[PDB]
Amino acid sequence: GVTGELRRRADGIWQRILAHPFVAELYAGTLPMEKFKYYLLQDYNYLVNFAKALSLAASRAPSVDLMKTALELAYGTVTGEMANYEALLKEVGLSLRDAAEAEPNRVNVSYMAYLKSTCALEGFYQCMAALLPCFWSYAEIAERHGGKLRENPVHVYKKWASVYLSPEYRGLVERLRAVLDSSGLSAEELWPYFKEASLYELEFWQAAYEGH
Amino acid sequence: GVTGELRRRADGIWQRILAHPFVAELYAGTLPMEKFKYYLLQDYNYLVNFAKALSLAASRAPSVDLMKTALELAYGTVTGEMANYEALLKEVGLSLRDAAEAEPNRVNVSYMAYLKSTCALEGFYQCMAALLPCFWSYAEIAERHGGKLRENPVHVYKKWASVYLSPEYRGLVERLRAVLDSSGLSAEELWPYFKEASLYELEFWQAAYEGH
Amino acid sequence: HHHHGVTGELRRRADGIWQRILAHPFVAELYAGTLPMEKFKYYLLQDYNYLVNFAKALSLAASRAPSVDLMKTALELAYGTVTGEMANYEALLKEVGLSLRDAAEAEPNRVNVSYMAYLKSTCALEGFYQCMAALLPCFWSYAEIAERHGGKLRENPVHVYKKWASVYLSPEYRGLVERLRAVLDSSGLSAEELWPYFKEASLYELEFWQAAYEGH
Amino acid sequence: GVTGELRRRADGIWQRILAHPFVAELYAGTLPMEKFKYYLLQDYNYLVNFAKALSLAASRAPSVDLMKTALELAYGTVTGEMANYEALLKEVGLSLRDAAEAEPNRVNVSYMAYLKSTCALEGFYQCMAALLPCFWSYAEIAERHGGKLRENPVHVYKKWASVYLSPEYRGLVERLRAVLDSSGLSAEELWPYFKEASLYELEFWQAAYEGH
Repeated sequence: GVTGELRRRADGIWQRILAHPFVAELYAGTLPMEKFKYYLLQDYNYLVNFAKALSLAASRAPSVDLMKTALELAYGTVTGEMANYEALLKEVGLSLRDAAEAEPNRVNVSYMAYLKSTCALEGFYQCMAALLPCFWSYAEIAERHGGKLRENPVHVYKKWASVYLSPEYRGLVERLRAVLDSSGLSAEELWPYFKEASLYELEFWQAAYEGH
Repeated sequence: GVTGELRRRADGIWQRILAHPFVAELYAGTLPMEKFKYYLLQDYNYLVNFAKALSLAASRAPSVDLMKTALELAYGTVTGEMANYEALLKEVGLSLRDAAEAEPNRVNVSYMAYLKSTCALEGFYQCMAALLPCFWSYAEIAERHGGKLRENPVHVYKKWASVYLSPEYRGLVERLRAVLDSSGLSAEELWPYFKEASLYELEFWQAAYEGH
Repeated sequence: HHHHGVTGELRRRADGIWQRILAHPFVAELYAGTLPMEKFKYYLLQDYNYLVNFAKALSLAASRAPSVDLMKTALELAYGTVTGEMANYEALLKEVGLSLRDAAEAEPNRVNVSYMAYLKSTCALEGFYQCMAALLPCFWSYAEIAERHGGKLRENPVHVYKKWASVYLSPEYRGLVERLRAVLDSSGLSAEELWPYFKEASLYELEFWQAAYEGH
Repeated sequence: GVTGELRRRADGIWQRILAHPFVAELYAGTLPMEKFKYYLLQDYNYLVNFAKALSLAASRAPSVDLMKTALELAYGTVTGEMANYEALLKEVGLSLRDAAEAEPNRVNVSYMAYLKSTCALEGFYQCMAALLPCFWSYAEIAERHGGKLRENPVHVYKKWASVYLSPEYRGLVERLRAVLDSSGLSAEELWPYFKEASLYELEFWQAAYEGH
């Protein structure tokens, strides 16, 4: 399971993600609302460009199926996940306009740039390995801090996490992993793109915690 | 009404499409099944690259909304048209394997090449005007020869046409026109792409009629 | 520097198409000096669009070469196409009484547009060695056309037709084809995997000639 | 024209570049050689990927003459520059092999990601706006600190700086400014690319000065 190896080598960085202040405070309920709003504003850009990345990926899939895979997921992002992002802005008192006018921070610009760049120039499975840390990490975060939600008194925060605990989102991650494993490529010639995304995620959280 | 102008200038071509032997025979019921099978083989792979084309388009839309459209106009081709076709193959006695192994003819390769090329290097709205004749022309064909379906004794043929008579497909063609009509650009600065696509549409039908 | 392997297989499988190219009247008549000047003039006008888009194709190829040396190679071919080859192209036009402006304004025919579309599409979305398989027929076929009809130039009375053909006979041009052969031959990709790209371009080459011979 | 506006709006970030210690110390001859050596190692990745960016730009130039400019620049980066870079590495006891094996830092990867992404998906004049800060800033860095080279005792440091002082290098900048100024596009709608690049340049100097 090549995907498993990618995860093992990444552990060092991932373990620092899973134990990150922002994530811990969010699930517990201690995260200040201003940190959570700032993070929500930054997520618009994350989300749009991630849709683009998946489109680029889908545009050059070896098979039809693998295209459908990336295209439905690309579609899921600007309608499915999007509507959920809007309901979370409203709860907090923000809008799509605010988010659209929200200025992306450094890690945001760089990470999105990295994904798009990668999905426009590299091999499909290689662009998939770059997109894996996003879906998977959020899953495992929910798996580790999912228990703290019971005591969490902020409704918005509990509604945010719920997605990642859902068997529809987990089921999503199960398929993406299954794809990279079924390709027929060595894990060492796939890590560079998995690693960089992992480190970026770890840099993403930190920027929302600092608020810069 | 820019889209309307594009259609007017194109009339010379389109009129030759709408009155094409392949199309007329199909709706009437006179089309030989071997011509229809050949045409079905060339199409499932035409629709695959059409999906890719729309993904490429989606990947670089000026706004988020326009990304949604192109991506829904994309995924919508995957659900609506592609699913119909996978059923059409079974009824006729062919498979997706046969189709996947089916060798694309000259017009097919060129027309697909033209769309992908266009959607990878040109402006969004300009790629959209290249993609319009595909959706629209099939609608207007159904509008002209829709009536002959009643007397058509070939079930597979009636099932093929049905999609293009549907208000879900008509609605799909409206969005594109709205995109192009609300864009800002002129018909003159949008026609060369609309003309090229329309010209390939006539040539693709003819390639279908002859078997090469 | 040199070849042996996959590129030869592609040539063998493409022999059917390629033999139809090598024996094509346009080419036969050009080297012989029989070709009507109007047809040559048409061909030169259609060359602008071919040349320019081929440069784009090479630029997309360069943008995703597996190595830096392979990038350098792709990049140097692109630059050349718009510098040295343009130089020769503009020079051919002047001799025939045409200008670059004429070429720029010339309306590319269907084969031209479709073929450039295929090369650009292929090079913007496929792998590097697969983009090279699409770009090889162009370089190599011209070399083999020259090798075949080269002897006829001795009796060819049309200077411009000889000047044009000279490039493809030169040791520099033949050497270039061999470097591209080397690049693909060292790729380690199979022929069966690479064929579709070599094929389609080979077919466009046959049609690009025929389109020039017909006048559209 | 428009390029001058971009420069004025970017003056805040650009003045922080122009006064940056690394640069100050380099032209002065104060810069520790280890820092210079680090910077040279990081340049390989800068140089290679900037060539890719210029190739992507070329692939979609609105005119043929603009295509020639991108290509010659791209070819220049990989022919003339490279020769000079290798010659600069040899004087410092380093080799191209060393550079190739050097691990690009975060700013480096993120910056090259941004240019490649921008150049593989955005408009041509927008790509040029992303690539302009690189050329122009080095010209203005040299214009600022050029006087200090007279007393600078480190040969390699002077050899490096000479390029940016040369009339050929300035003429190139003027041509690139020309290309933009005459594009008919707005400074306001061309700034978000010229801005981010300017910020990455500032982050590139500072990373080299810190060695990490």
